[PDB]
Formats: sequence, structure tokens, C-alpha cells
Amino acid sequence: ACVHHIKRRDIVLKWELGEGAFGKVFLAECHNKMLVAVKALKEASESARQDFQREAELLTMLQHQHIVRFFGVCTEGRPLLMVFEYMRHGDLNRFLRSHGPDGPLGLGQLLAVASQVAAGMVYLAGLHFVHRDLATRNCLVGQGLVVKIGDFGMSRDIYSTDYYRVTMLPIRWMPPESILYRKFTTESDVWSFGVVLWEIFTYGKQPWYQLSNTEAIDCITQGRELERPRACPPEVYAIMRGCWQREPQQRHSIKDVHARLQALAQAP
Amino acid sequence: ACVHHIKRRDIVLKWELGEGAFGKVFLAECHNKMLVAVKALKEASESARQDFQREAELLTMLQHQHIVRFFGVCTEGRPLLMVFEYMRHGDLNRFLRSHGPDGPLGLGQLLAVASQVAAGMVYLAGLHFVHRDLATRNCLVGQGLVVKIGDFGMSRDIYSTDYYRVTMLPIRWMPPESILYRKFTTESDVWSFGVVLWEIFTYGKQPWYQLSNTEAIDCITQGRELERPRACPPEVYAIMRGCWQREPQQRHSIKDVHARLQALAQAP
Amino acid sequence: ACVHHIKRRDIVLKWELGEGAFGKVFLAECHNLKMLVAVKALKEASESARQDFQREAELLTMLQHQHIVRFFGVCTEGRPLLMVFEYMRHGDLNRFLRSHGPDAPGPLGLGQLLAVASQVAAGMVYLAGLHFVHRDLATRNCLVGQGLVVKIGDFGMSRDIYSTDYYRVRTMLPIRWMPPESILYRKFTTESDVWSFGVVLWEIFTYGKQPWYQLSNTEAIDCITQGRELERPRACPPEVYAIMRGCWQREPQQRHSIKDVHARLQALAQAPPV
Amino acid sequence: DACVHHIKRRDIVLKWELGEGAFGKVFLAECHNQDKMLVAVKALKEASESARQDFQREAELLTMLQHQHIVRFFGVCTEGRPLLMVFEYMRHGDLNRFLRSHGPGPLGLGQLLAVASQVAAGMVYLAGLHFVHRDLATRNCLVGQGLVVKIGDFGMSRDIYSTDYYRMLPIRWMPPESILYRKFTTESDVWSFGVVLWEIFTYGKQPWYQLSNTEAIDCITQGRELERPRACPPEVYAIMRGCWQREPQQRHSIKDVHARLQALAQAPPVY
Amino acid sequence: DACVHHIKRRDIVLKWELGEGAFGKVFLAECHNQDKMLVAVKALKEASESARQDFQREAELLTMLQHQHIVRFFGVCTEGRPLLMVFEYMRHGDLNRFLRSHGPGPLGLGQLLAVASQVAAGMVYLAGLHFVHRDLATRNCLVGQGLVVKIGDFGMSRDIYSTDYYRMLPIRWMPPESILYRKFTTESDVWSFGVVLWEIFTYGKQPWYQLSNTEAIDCITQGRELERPRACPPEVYAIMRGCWQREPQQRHSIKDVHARLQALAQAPPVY
Amino acid sequence: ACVHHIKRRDIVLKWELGEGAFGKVFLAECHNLKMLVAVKALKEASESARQDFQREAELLTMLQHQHIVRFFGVCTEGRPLLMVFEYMRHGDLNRFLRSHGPDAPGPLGLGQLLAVASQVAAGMVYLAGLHFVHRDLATRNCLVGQGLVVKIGDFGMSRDIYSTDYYRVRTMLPIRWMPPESILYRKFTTESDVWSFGVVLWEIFTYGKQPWYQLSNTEAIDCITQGRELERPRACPPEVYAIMRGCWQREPQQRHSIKDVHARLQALAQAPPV
Ligand SMILES: O=C(Nc1ccc(N2CCOCC2)cc1N1CCOCC1)c1cccc(Oc2ccccc2)c1
Ligand SMILES: O=C(Nc1ccc(N2CCOCC2)cc1N1CCOCC1)c1cccc(Oc2ccccc2)c1
Ligand SMILES: O=C(Nc1ccc(N2CCOCC2)cc1N1CCOCC1)c1cccc(Oc2ccccc2)c1
Ligand SMILES: O=C(Nc1ccc(N2CCOCC2)cc1N1CCOCC1)c1cccc(Oc2ccccc2)c1
Ligand SMILES: O=C(Nc1ccc(N2CCOCC2)cc1N1CCOCC1)c1cccc(Oc2ccccc2)c1
Ligand SMILES: O=C(Nc1ccc(N2CCOCC2)cc1N1CCOCC1)c1cccc(Oc2ccccc2)c1
Ligand SMILES: [Zn+2]
Ligand SMILES: [Zn+2]
Ligand SMILES: [Zn+2]
Ligand SMILES: [Zn+2]
Ligand SMILES: [Zn+2]
Ligand SMILES: [Zn+2]
Repeated sequence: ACVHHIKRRDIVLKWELGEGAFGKVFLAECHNKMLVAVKALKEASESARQDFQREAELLTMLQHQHIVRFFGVCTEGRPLLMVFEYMRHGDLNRFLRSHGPDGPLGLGQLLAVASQVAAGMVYLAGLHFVHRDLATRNCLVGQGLVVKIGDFGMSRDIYSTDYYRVTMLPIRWMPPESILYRKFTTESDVWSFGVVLWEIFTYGKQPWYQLSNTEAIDCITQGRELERPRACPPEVYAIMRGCWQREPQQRHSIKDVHARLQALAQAP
Repeated sequence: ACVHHIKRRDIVLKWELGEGAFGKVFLAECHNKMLVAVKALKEASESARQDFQREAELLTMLQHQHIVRFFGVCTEGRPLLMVFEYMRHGDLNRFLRSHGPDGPLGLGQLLAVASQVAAGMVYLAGLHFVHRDLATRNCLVGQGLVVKIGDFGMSRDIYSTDYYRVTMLPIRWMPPESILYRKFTTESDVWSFGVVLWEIFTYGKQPWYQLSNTEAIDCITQGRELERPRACPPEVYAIMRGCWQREPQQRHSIKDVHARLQALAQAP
Repeated sequence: ACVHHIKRRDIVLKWELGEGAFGKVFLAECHNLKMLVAVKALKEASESARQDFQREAELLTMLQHQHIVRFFGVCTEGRPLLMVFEYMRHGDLNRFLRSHGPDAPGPLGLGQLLAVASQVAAGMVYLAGLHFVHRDLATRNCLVGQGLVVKIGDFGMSRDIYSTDYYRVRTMLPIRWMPPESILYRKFTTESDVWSFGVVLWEIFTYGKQPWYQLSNTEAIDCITQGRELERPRACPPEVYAIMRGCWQREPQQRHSIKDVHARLQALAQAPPV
Repeated sequence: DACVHHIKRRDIVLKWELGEGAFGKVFLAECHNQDKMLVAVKALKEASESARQDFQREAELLTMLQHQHIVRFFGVCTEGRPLLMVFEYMRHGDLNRFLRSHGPGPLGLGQLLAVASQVAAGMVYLAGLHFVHRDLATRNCLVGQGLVVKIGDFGMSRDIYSTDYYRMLPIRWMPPESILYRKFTTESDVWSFGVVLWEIFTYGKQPWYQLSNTEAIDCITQGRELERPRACPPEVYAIMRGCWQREPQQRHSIKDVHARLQALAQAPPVY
Repeated sequence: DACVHHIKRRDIVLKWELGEGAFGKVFLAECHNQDKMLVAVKALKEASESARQDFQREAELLTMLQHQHIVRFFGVCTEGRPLLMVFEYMRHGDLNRFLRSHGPGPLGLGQLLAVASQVAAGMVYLAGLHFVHRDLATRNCLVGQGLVVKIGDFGMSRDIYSTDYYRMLPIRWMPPESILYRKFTTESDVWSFGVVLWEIFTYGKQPWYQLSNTEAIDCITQGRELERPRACPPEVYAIMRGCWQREPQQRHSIKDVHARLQALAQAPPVY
Repeated sequence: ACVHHIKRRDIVLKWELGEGAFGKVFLAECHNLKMLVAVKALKEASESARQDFQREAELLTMLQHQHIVRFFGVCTEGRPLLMVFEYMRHGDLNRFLRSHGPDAPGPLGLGQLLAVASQVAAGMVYLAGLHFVHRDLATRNCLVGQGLVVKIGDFGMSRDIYSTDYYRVRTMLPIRWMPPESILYRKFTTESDVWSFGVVLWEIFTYGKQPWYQLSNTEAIDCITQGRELERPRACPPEVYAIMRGCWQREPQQRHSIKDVHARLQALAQAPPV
């Protein structure tokens, strides 16, 4: 079997970690004994099943120190199962909110986070693979402050106001061309990584929380940047400015963002 | 047969009136002897055939003095045929360009045009039917300066620069919410009718012709209106301002636009 | 041929009268059968929905009454599916009671309020006689025409338009109009519909207020299941209120028959006023 | 479908029927492949297509569940008729029939708490998984050797324990919001666990036994709680009353309830 | 498919074969339902599924065409084998075989212009419809009573008039852009009409008859025009040279060409 | 089993090497068979495309040569379809000739230019011997690895990436690389490919310029069909140019055999320089 198939029998559900409109996710033990995360899709129309096959067909091939690991799939009945490594501390947005002045985190730790996500994004960009909804909700955090990108899931249900109706679009993380022209690239993803870099250094506020979805857009579009955070070096806020270039071409490569971050994270 | 079926044999092609990527349109004579327009779709995948059935199923029911008349359809082989009344003077955008200082038209005639399109739009709005691409290219002109709305056709091919890639969207005719939020209503159609009213009173210039598709958007969005035309009364340019309200709710009803226009067109 | 089929081409839409997740409804012209009608058009149209739609035409093509909205035919020849009905110019009785109440002419007479209730009761006697059970009787679901002719305007898309009248479970149930056995047990009978009629009679005499409008759906239930009966409206004579009570007995067996309800409302209708 | 665990029919020997219903029979049987051992076999002879899909659905789910206090499921066979589901055999049967047997020798407070704790444990697992049981009662629990108690999820209880429903919903096990608004949550289950607790400490009485199905509903909704059993310490009645808050939100977690019950079980109070 | 016009096989009587090919035979036949009249019947016995769809395609198209100077098409039958297409019978056959017959009694200048005009008229209709013929020659035109000439669109010319192709493209009827860039437009047709004109005024010579298929191509592309026929007035040679501009865009419309030819036909020049 | 199948799970993508309407191409890791490869992935994948893709695997699974890019297997187990090949680190010979020409190290030696031409000719002898006809020989369609190993890197998505090298008809044909009979008649043979090779030899000796780069596609045709032969490059000794002429004879029969072309290029390769 070309894609990796895990047998249902080799899985034991332990508890629920998260819920959506299509999916649930559980902690479970896998035999052949280790813990894992299981995306159970119970809303299983053939359109949705095929989508789920296509998704597994892709993830089977991806592999990076900062892409949440995919162990495999079982379309042997219902619900449809996708199996990943368990990330013990969850999604980064809830993690930042935990571990912030509501002690906080060492500026080296905030830099290691940023760094570790940038790595993951360096992998996707060399693949010319566009993510289209990067955010701290869509990254995961494991033992030993390991961070990785936990692709999508059902974040649109969970973190509801972050998106907006039309489709549900993460407008607070999107550059203007993605908004206006609807173009999604590598360059729009960098932009979103600038917004991520903000999230990390605000210990996980919603971008423009003060503002609502329809006025949020008039801000992003009218070219107003986001404020430098208290916890934020101007060096770092330079990196953000370098992500936010109005013009996609004049924005930095995620490769260079990744180098500056990894340089700072060692030697702040 | 519930939809009106015309027999191929009862049609004789005379010449080609227009061309696209999906369709052609011909002048032909219909027996049971009169002239007509025939949309011949030769690109006939089942997805496209079904779409074409759905379209005929709808038009069979619509009927208005300012909606180009639909005589019927034949899916009896290939190419798929839709039959309409022949409009002798074509699309209004080419018509305005003909009959303008490149004599021109009596301000009563420019008002009769505007008026006659507004009627057509009054019919669609009471049906809560949203057109989504109104323009002078998408209206037609017959003997005795009769104007009607000639729904779509293949205008995206013919009048190419009027749209923009993503889908092809008539950005120069769209309000900001249609642009930004992607919402299309009755209220966005009125807005587009304001732009139409402009086209008529510029004898058919492209909105923001000076400007290109990506800067055109920064204009519409930043709330800059279009200049009052030379040939244009301020009364009329009041009607346009009343279509262009940033806020869809504060825009006029097409019913009221239609009354003011019909009032002026009698008594300028 | 068995069910009557209208041709699409014999239809000209004029405009929209009403809107729903499942259906829209237009005023149209109908050629042959020129005369006006209302067309229910369903652009939903799976096959489960396409079947239900044929099933309903198969039923409605056999019903006929002075006070059941008249059904002319159906066309399943493509999309959207079409069901053609008589046009009732003044629409749904709820919006009509609200239009024409203390909120000239002025508010309906008592005699007109009675004439309205008699005509609904009339429609409902026909259904009970077929041992047919409506399950959602309400003024929103009766229609009103020229010179105050009133008829039962069946389903449509009531759960979308008058959304706060229903409560969730994923069934949406007209809790405010339902007796205890229909809430608790989900037993819907002719006797549950008589209950609902009582609630309609209240709507009528309050120019179309939501029953227990001051209560949420959950405390609305509490009040109903506990026994609490709605207040006599300011407009409601005590003969009429007795009717409502008649319909609101807790034991289904003990409730009045729509046939009796209907003769008393007709009697009162004809009787001179105070 | 090597994925769910398949048992071969040939590796079963039916010994005798334990129980009977409208959709199932259950038999004690011997399973080859531990060369031999006893199991209980759910056999469905109804067996439409609609009913065979639900049976392969239920088994696909049960395959993944595992807990000291959820009836162990060994596997399934849909190679022909009847459809088989194989579970561990629990020697003493349903906890209701066990409680009537072992009550006025009667069971020690320590034992009744073990029983309550063991059920509660099973309910912690289901709540963990945000999985609603909807029909938790002593009759839907089974009892093994060494007073092991587990939850016995599917079967034909509505046929056997007929009067405990009304037409069919276990109204005596149900809170006002389940009865009135048809709402089932981990909160409505806790309510039912409250009643289960009552059942244990009454050695298996039907709640409101003295009232009919209609007037039962009336007391539930009107606010009226069940009476403190003779056998029930006031600490344990606190636990019952915690589960019986009218406001779902104000009702204890199963996780606390289980933690108290497990503590008391190992270190009971005087009474 | 009441839509295209169907002829019943029973209402046909085959009289004799006129012609023969790899995909067709054509017969003269009598059509009942004008109780009786002659027609030509294209009969295809090849008749794959691929080839039956193209035949119902071609007929669906021909049904809609109508012109004084396009071979009239009466209808079709795909009720079995062979597949039938029915056309008006044109008594004198292809205009090439007619031109060789009627040349050195020879035809009047007035008549040759009528011929050129009548073909041109047919080509105006196709250009009107933005419809490219791709293989316009005297052999693909037919001639009726009273020197009526029309275009005889489909058939088996490549089989009969074999040498006029190369392996198969009518390179002697084709402009440099058709040969070199495989481009067919109403412009490349006009080019071919130019050659057709040559053919008329040479009483049916093959263009470059004296050259082989390879070296023909070489003269076409190198720029070299065909010679003014003896029978061809300089006004008419102007028309030929107009159609032979190397630049498609600089080549006359068929509509002008037709207008001149029709004028000259009614009012010829001296020669 | 017949054709070799690689498992998807035995693939880790590392990054993208190239892109097209039909295909992308990644550098990957391949486990078992750890070693590097190039994976052709087609996300197009109708069935006409899915079949062509199986047909090509069925052919490529039988070819094997020192100078035909090595084919490891294919997986049709889902989307996207996968074809696994040896990784050639320095990519397509055209981009490589342009990299490493007058536009240190410095521009390739004559000996290296000859070593490159010999290796292509070598690959092309194998195809002619199978009487297989490439139809699009060009430096864009040969691949270059570690220490100047060169191989024929078949199709891919050449018509998208090197789009101006082709001309329309809706077929896209490498007009600049085609002899008269292939332009005019569309006759593609071993003899047409030898022609193309001559054009490759010119590309090689011009560090990868487009033939007739100063002419449009239509006047490029004129010049070819008229007889006009490309200029001797500044880098090209007259022995080598004689080779090109050898390949550019107008009569296919009169042209040299790739086998001869290949022995002369190998001879020159070994010969000491001036
Ligand atoms: O390991 C995963 N996720 C996880 C692990 C642990 C936890 N809790 C541990 C205890 O304290 C609270 C957090 C929560 C999550 N989730 C649930 C899914 O929503 C993203 C947060 C995981 C692994 C692979 C895929 C996966 O699916 C996703 C990924 C991102 C966003 C949504 C779903 C989740
Ligand atoms: O009557 C129709 N259209 C027409 C009539 C006449 C003419 N010419 C007459 C001679 O001087 C030039 C103009 C041109 C058109 N067209 C072609 C299609 O593009 C819209 C202009 C007609 C009728 C029904 C449907 C229809 O399809 C449309 C409608 C709008 C836009 C595009 C196609 C066209
Ligand atoms: O004729 C019908 N109905 C009508 C007539 C008129 C009007 N407006 C008149 C102007 O002031 C506002 C109301 C509204 C309706 N509707 C809309 C759909 O909601 C039922 C009321 C009609 C006739 C037969 C069937 C039918 O479908 C229904 C009926 C009731 C409820 C839902 C659908 C509607
Ligand atoms: O082992 C099982 N159950 C059992 C064991 C033993 C006995 N007897 C022991 C000796 O004195 C007489 C009773 C009775 C049962 N039943 C039969 C079905 O009614 C549930 C009690 C068993 C194991 C797994 C699943 C299963 O299916 C159920 C579970 C609950 C309710 C109904 C069926 C039964
Ligand atoms: O009536 C038709 N054609 C005809 C009439 C008569 C004659 N003879 C008349 C007496 O001296 C001998 C020749 C020959 C033809 N053919 C046969 C097929 O080769 C095209 C000339 C005719 C009518 C309609 C369609 C049709 O099919 C074609 C048309 C052009 C070329 C080939 C077939 C033929
Ligand atoms: O290994 C292969 N190819 C490669 C290796 C490396 C590189 N880059 C290295 C860094 O500097 C830029 C070039 C590029 C390619 N490509 C991309 C696809 O276009 C063929 C060149 C390869 C191996 C086998 C088959 C294959 O598919 C082809 C080959 C040629 C043309 C099209 C597809 C590619
Ligand atoms: Zn499986
Ligand atoms: Zn037809
Ligand atoms: Zn119909
Ligand atoms: Zn089996
Ligand atoms: Zn026939
Ligand atoms: Zn595979």
C-alpha cells in the first residue's frame, strides 16, 4: 500500500483534543506502544472522502523537522482517520496566551518559536507550496518547546472570528493582493508570517482586535502596518516591516527571515 | 415540451454577429419567416450542456419590454442553440461609440437609453435576481432606439480588458464590497447602473481608461467617484452620486432611479 | 399527465413575494390554464428533495376546498422545480393581522376577526375529515386575499421567514403552537391541531402576536407543559376565549372537535355584536 | 477490513443463549484463539443492508475504544448470517439483576462504592471523548468475577427492561432538559449517573417505582428529587444531589464525582 | 431529432451510382415526397461509431445552411445502414469535369464570369459565417441545368482527383501561410478562390500541371504567381492577383471580388 | 509488478526543481530502492493524461543507456501521478550552456564542448537503433550532472518553460530544430532527429543560443525551408561545422547517420586540440 495505512484495531482513543464541523481530533495510543493525534472525519460524503485521500496522498510525501509528522491514514470504514505525532502543548495561539503576562517567555524562547515556524515555512516555499492560512492557531507546540506547522484542521470553526463570510478568509493575516486581487503565493505567506511574528510578540492577540472584520480590511488595504509590540525589539519589528512590503516582490524571502531569526535566537 | 424547442431545420444561418471562447452568435431566419439571433455553443461538455439547459430553463420564464426576448432552445445535437429576437444595432457600448462626437445623440435620446436600461434592471430587482456584470456591452439596441439587457453572452472574450484575472471580474463596474468582501446584490447592481449611466453620457468610454486594472481598484476602493461628463447634467450626475453611495443601504432603489430618469426623458 | 403539469414556457415571473433556504416564491402570469398565480420554485433539488416535492404534488392534486389554497400544477421538467398555486394578494395572515391591527381603515372589526377564524376552522375541518394532520397550523401558514378570503397556505419556507416561532432538537418544531403530548411525546394528531387552532384563535384576537412573546423558547415550554394557558386578549369576548379553552384541554380526548369549534365560530360570526 | 478485528465463525462454539431481543440474541460461546476461552456473542439475524451497515459502523467505533470499565470488544464477523459481535463474557450479567440478588447477603458500603466508582470511571472515559451514552442505567452495566463492573453499551435493554421506558426513552434516567428540550449532553449523562447511584444504593429499585411513566415525568420536571436511600451516607447523597442540579452547567463533572467515589470506595465514611 | 430533416429509406429508390470513394458512394435516386423528383444520395458504409457521430454532426450543421450557391441538403437517415445524406441532384457534376468538356464549343467570357461569380457568391456566405472551407477547387463545385454552379461541400475528392493533393493537402490551391504555418482563414480561402478563377479561365487545367507536387510548393512559397490565361481579360487577372497577395491582410475580401465578378458577369469587358 | 512501482511513502519531497501546465518536478529522497531522485508529478490527471502517463512508464521501463536519464519507477496509486528518475544535479543542458559560457571557472573548453556533444549523440544512437524517433531533441531536453555527465532528459514540460522555441498550428512544434520535411510534410524520422542533432551541436558551440534568435518563428521557417544554414559559431572549428552540414543535408537519405556523427565527435573529443 503506497500511502501508510494504520489499522483501526492498532488505535485506542484516550480523549478528545479538539472539534469542528467536519472533524474531531483525539489523543490515542498507537500499537507497533506510542501516543499520537487522530483526525476523525465523520462527515464522510464521497467528495469529502476523495478530498481526504488526496490530502493523505500529499502529506505522505512531506517530511520536515517543523512540519507536524504524518504517520498515515485509514479509509477502512468510518470515521476516516488521519494519524499524526501528538503535540502535547497544542496550538501555539493558546500556548502563547498561556505563557504570557496573563512567568512569561524569555526573548530567546519567543525567537526560537518564530525561528522554528520560519523553518517550516522555508520547507513549503522551496516546494513552491502555498499554505494560504498561516497563524499561531495553525502551528503546534510539543515537549522541549518544539514548534511545527499543524497544517489546517478545523480552525475555521474553533477560532471563528479570525475569518469572514463571502468562503471564510483569514483577512487579518492576508496582504492586500490576496484581499483585493485574491492572489495567494509564497510572498503572501511571508506577509502572513510577519503577522505570526506579531502574534508571538503580543503573546497571541488577534491582529487589529480593537477593529472588526470590515474595518480591519480598510486598514490592511490603506497600508497601515501593525504597531511594534512592547515585548518587541525594533530589529525584529524590522523583520515584520520587511514581510509587510505592499509590493510582494520587495518582501523578503522566508529563507532570509529564517537566517536573521536563527542568528538572533542564538545571540540576542 | 416545457421549455420552448426550436427545430434546427426551421433555422437558416445568414451571417456571424459575434464570437467568444465557448460560443458564437449568428443572424438567422426562423420559419414559423422572421430574423433572430442564435447563440451557438460548440464547446459542449456535459457540465456545459447542463449549465445551458439550466440557463434556458430560467430565461423561458423571464419576459420584459427591456429584457432581450428568448424564443427558445435546441439541445438536439450540436452545436447547442439558444434563439433570441434580433437586435439590429448590436451592443450599446459599440452603439454609443458609433453615435457620439467620434451627429451625436439628443440628451432626450441619452435619457431614453438610461431609462430603458433602468426599466430592465427594475424587472430583475423585483425578482431579487442579481445580474453581477451590467455594462453597455451587455445591453443591446434595436430599430426605433429600443434598448434592452442582452444578459451576458461571451463579453469576457470580446471586451477583454474590462475584466481582470484571479475568474474574470468587471472591476471597473463593481462597488467596493463586491470587490473587497465579494458580496453581489441588487445594491451592487444599482452601483453598476451608475457606471452604465456614466458610459452612456461619455458615449461609451471605459471607466478610468486613463488607469490600469490594479490602480483602478485602489481608486474605486479609496472612494474616488468618476468625473461628471461634459454631455452630463448635474441633475443626472446626482443620480450617479446616488448610485455610488459607499454604503449599499444608502444607495437609491433602481425603482426611483427609473422614475427620475423617465421623468427627465419626457421633460428635460 | 396524472398530476397536472404546467409548462415552464406558460410562466412569466413578475416578481418575488417570499424567500427561503429551500424555496423562493414569485408572483407570475400563467398563460392558458392569462391569469395571476404564485409559483413555489425550489432551487435546492437533491433527489430526496426532488422526491419529497413530487410526493407533495401527488397529495395536493387530490385536495380541494373553499379554504385550502388552490393548487394548479407542478413542473419537474428541469430546475428549478415549480409548483403553481392561486395568487392570494395580501399574503400570510400573520403579517396581515400585524398590518391591520392597532399598530383609517383602522383595526379589523370583531366580525372580521370572527370571519377570519371561521374560514381557518373551515379549512381545518376538511383536513380532520381526511384524518390529515397539519402539524404546523399558524397565521404565518394561512394566506389572505381580496375581500378577506382566508385559506390554509400549507408549508412553504416558514422555518426561515418566522424563525423565532420554532426551537431546535436537528428538527425545528413550532413549540409555541404545540400541546404537551406534541412537545413531550411528539404525538401529532387531529387533537394536537385543534390545540394549535386555539393558539391561532389567540393570534387572530391579538392582531398576530407570538404566543408567550415575553418568554424564551425554553421557558415558553415550561409554561405550556406546566398547564399555564395564554391570557384572554383585550379584543377577545369571553364566548371566544371559551373556544380557546375548549381547544386547550390537557387530555386530547376531552378537547373540542374542530367541527364543533367551526360551528360555534360561524354562529358567533353571524350573531349581531354586543 | 483487516483493520477492525475479525473473528472467524468456525473459531466460535455456541454454548447457550444468555439473552434475546427484537434485533439481537446474545449467547455464551467458546473462542479458539489461550487455546480456548469464553466470550459473549451478539448475533443479529434481522440483517437488512441498513442494519448491516450500522453493525459494521458500531464495530468500527468499538474497535477503537478500550477501558478497564467499558465491556471489552474482541471483534466482528460480517462473513454471512447471523452478523456476529464478540465481547468478553461477564459472568454475573447486568448490574441491575446483580443488585437485586445481592440485597435484602446484602453488599458492604465499601462494595456499593466500588460499584459506583467503577461505573463513574467508564463514564469519565466517554466524557473524555465527548461521547454521550444517552441510556446509562444499572441494566446497561455488566458484572464479572471479583465484582468487576463495566458499561455494556449495546444490546436489547428496551425489550428485557420494558417498563423503564415510555414510547422509547428512559424518562426515569433523564433530566428535565432531555425530557423537555430533547437535549443529551455529558451533562444529561451525569444526571443519569446520579440516578444510577440511587439504583446501586437501593439494591436495584426502579426510580419512582411507586409512580406511573406519565406522573414520573411530572415530578422530574416539577423539581422533585429522589429520596436518600437507607443504605446511602449523607456524603453519597451530596454526590447524587450534585448530579441533580436542574442547571446542566451547575451539575458536577463526572471527573470530580468519580474522584470522590473512588476516594470513598478506598476509605468509606461511617454510617 | 425531428429537428434535423429526416428522409425515410423507403421513400428512396437508387437509380445508379454517380461516384465512389473510401468513406462514401454517391447515387442518383428518386425521392417520393412533387410526388417524385431526383436527388443525389451520399451513402457511408464505413460506419464506425466515431464516423456515425461525425455524419450526424455534419448533417446537424448542413441543416442550418441555405444559399443559392451552396448545394441544397434535403436531410439524413441514421435509421440503419448505410447512413444516408440526401442533396439536390446537379446534372453536370463537378465544375472541373464540366470545364474540360466545355473548352477547346468553348464557353463565352460572359459564362465563365457567371461561373466565377456563382462560386464567389457561395464563398461570400461561408466568409459571412466565419466558416473556412480549406479545400475550395472546381472539383468541389457542382453544375446544374441552366449553368447553375454551387459549392458541393463534402464527398471523396481526394480519392477521385488524386494527384491534386500530396500526403493529403491541396497544395496547388493553398497559400504560403497554409503550406508553411498550417494556417487556414477566410484569407487562405480567398487565395484558393484566386486559383479557382485560374481554373475556370483555363477550362480546368491543374495549377502548375507542368511541375511535380514537391517543386509546386517551391514556386508557391518563392513568390511566383500563375500565368494570365489566354481566355482571361486583364481586369480578371487583376482579381486573381488581388487574391494572391502574399500578405493575407493585403488580399481582397471575397465580398469585393464577388461584387466585381458579378458586375463584369452582367457587363463584361472586351477581349 | 511488471513496470516498477515506487511507493509514495518511500518519497520525501525536498523542493521544486521545475514547473509546467501538466507537471511539476521535485528533488526528493527515495528510501530503499536513502538516495536522491527527481520526481515528475502530474496534478493534471484526466484519464487520457493518466493513460498517456502509464504508456510512457511502460516504454521507459525497458529503455536503458549510459546517456538516457535513468528511470526508477512510477506510482499511479492516487494523485498526483509520480514518475521517479535519477537526479541530474546541474539540470537542463541549455540553462547549463548559458550559465557556463562567455556570459573562473570561465567558459567550457572545446574538449568539454565535444565531450558534451559526444554524450548526446551517444544517447541518440541508442534511440535510432530501436528505430525510436525523439521529435524534440534540444539542449533544454538533455540533463547535466556532477562532473559533466550528459543524458537525454526526454519530454517533461518543455513547451511551457522554453515557450518561444515552439510555434502554434493546436499543436506546438520546435520549428527552429526541424528540417523542411518535418515542417512542410510533418514527416518525423531518424533522419529528422539527425537534423535536430546538428541544431543541438550548434546550440552547444554557441553556449545555448536559440537558433535564428534574431528572426521570429515565421521568418525562422522561411530561412529553414529556403535552405539557409545557421552561421559557424565563433567557438566552432571547421571539422565540427562539417558535422552540422553533414546533419543539415536537404535530402534525408543524403544526411549522415547518428552512428557516424557519433564516431567523429568521439574521435575529435580524444584528438589533442589545435
Ligand atoms: O497534537 C495535535 N493537537 C493538540 C495537542 C494537544 C492539545 N492540548 C493538550 C492539553 O492542553 C491543551 C492542548 C491540543 C491540540 N489541538 C487540538 C486540535 O486543534 C489544535 C490544537 C495535533 C496533531 C496533528 C494534527 C492536529 O490537527 C490540527 C492541527 C492544527 C490545528 C487544528 C487541528 C492536531
Ligand atoms: O441581437 C443580438 N446581437 C447583435 C445584433 C447585431 C449586431 N450588429 C449588427 C450590425 O452592426 C454591428 C452590430 C451585433 C450583435 N452582437 C453580437 C453578440 O454580442 C453582442 C453584440 C443578440 C441577441 C441576443 C443575444 C445575444 O447575445 C449577446 C448579448 C450581449 C452581449 C453578447 C452576446 C445577442
Ligand atoms: O400568494 C402567496 N403568497 C404571498 C402573496 C403576497 C405576498 N406579499 C404581498 C405584499 O405584501 C407582502 C406580502 C406574500 C406572499 N407570501 C410570500 C411567501 O410566504 C407566504 C406569503 C402564496 C400562495 C400559495 C402558496 C404560497 O407559498 C407559501 C405560503 C405560505 C407560507 C410559505 C409559502 C404562497
Ligand atoms: O456477558 C454478557 N452478558 C450476560 C452475561 C451473563 C448473563 N447471565 C449470567 C447468569 O445469570 C443469568 C444472566 C446475562 C448477560 N446478559 C444477557 C443480555 O442482556 C444483558 C445481560 C454480555 C457481554 C457483552 C455484551 C453484551 O450485550 C449486552 C450488554 C448489555 C445489555 C444487553 C446486551 C452482553
Ligand atoms: O449531384 C451530385 N453529383 C454528381 C452529379 C452528376 C454526376 N455525373 C453527371 C453525368 O456525367 C457524369 C457525372 C457526377 C456527380 N458527382 C459524383 C461524386 O463526385 C462529385 C460529382 C452531388 C450532389 C450533392 C452532393 C454530392 O457529393 C459530392 C460533392 C462534391 C464532390 C464529391 C461528392 C454530389
Ligand atoms: O533532475 C532533473 N532536473 C533538474 C535538476 C536540477 C535543476 N536545477 C538545479 C539548480 O539550478 C537550476 C536547475 C533543474 C532540473 N530541471 C527542472 C525541470 O526541467 C528539467 C530540468 C530531472 C531528471 C529527470 C527528469 C526530469 O524531467 C524533465 C527533464 C527535462 C525537461 C523537463 C522535465 C528532470
Ligand atoms: Zn484500514
Ligand atoms: Zn431540437
Ligand atoms: Zn414541465
Ligand atoms: Zn468472517
Ligand atoms: Zn431513418
Ligand atoms: Zn503506488
